[PDB]
Amino acid sequence: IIGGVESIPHSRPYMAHLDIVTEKGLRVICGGFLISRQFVLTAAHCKGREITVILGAHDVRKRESTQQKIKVEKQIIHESYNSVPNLHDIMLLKLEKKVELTPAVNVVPLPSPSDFIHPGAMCWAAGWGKTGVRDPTSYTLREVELRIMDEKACVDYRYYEYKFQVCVGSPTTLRAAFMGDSGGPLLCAGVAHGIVSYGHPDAKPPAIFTRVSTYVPWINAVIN
Amino acid sequence: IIGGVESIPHSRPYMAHLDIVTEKGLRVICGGFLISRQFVLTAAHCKGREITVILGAHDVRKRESTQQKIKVEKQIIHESYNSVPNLHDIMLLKLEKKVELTPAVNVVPLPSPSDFIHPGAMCWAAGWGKTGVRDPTSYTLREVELRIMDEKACVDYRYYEYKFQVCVGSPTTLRAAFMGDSGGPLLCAGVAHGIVSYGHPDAKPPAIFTRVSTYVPWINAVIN
Repeated sequence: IIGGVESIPHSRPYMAHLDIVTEKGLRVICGGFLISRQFVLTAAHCKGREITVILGAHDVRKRESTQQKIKVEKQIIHESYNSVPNLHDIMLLKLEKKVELTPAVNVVPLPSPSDFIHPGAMCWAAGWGKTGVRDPTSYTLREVELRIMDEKACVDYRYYEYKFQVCVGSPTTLRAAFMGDSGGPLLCAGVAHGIVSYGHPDAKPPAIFTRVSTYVPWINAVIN
Repeated sequence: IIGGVESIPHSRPYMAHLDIVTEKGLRVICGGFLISRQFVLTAAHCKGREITVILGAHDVRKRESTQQKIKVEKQIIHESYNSVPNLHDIMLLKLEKKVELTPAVNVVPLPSPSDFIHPGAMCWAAGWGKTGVRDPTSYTLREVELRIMDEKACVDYRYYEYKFQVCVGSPTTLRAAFMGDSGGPLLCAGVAHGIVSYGHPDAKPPAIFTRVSTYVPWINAVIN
């Protein structure tokens, strides 16, 4: 997270820190969010060989008595995730067990498929990702308040796809999600409306977030 | 380390685990070895923006009683280290503090400048690097027994420069130091004869270690 603040420990109890081993045996991180006692949402680009999910954390370098460390049974990738347009960057993780729902480890609400988030809202993104374009990932959870943009802010001024994707972040501040933040939530009035997906190599706003609203029907179909 | 075993915990008190922030804000590892209370030996390729040395470790993901975490003040890379021949791949770390010498944290002898290692000596290499070509780095120290080769084994069968470099490992075994083991000791007869420098991308033996003997007169002029 670029430009933001240290979170209050345990105040975002849905937050999932992902330890991923990639196919070529690289340890990589991603974020994610707990939406049921068994399912973590994250970004399909956070695919690996093996994933361990750490829940209940603040500082993942420390062996905090709230933490719950579970392995992933399944990685369920959106069946239309192309890996060039970056489109449909959403994945469900099935956990090996159910979590114990506790004050420090609990679920986040998802929208209704009718809920769309407007341009001009100010939302919160959180993660253990890089705090700079050349600064390393964070061992403690960080947070940043970001503004939902118009489609014009990412289209004719870049890239996109609006039904599926949110355009987030005003080029008037270096506030961003970055590397290692991926698959983290975007919260808007406490609801998971976005997933950190991608942006500019230089972290310059705006960035692209998957639009949770759209995929709620996919999410329910797989989970149920 | 590929094809080795866990070490017995704390049994190699010279061993340093290096935690490196690269100039692009990436966290990498290397190995290294304690030669005096203020200086650690390692590879020149293990250069970074910022180096944290952990002594007294076995499992670097636990906060073990024996550990001393110290920052590096200076990185002194050999004055003729090029970055194509990969020659002169040796670096001194000047520590911020002097270390406290304990049962778990103490120094390894250096050869005398007249002490060459022969072809056919049996030596030990230790590290926290990858345990296979596609397998992740190791959280606990591993070690492997390696066989010092004749020049022929790395020249007409590949690469080399004999005065400054050792060929290590028979093509009879897949035993190897790999990614993350860089900058670790090659122990022959009590004494640190080698530093893990480089090899083949398949990690197929033989590999190349810096010949410590040759660099002693440099080491003493820098430290002393």
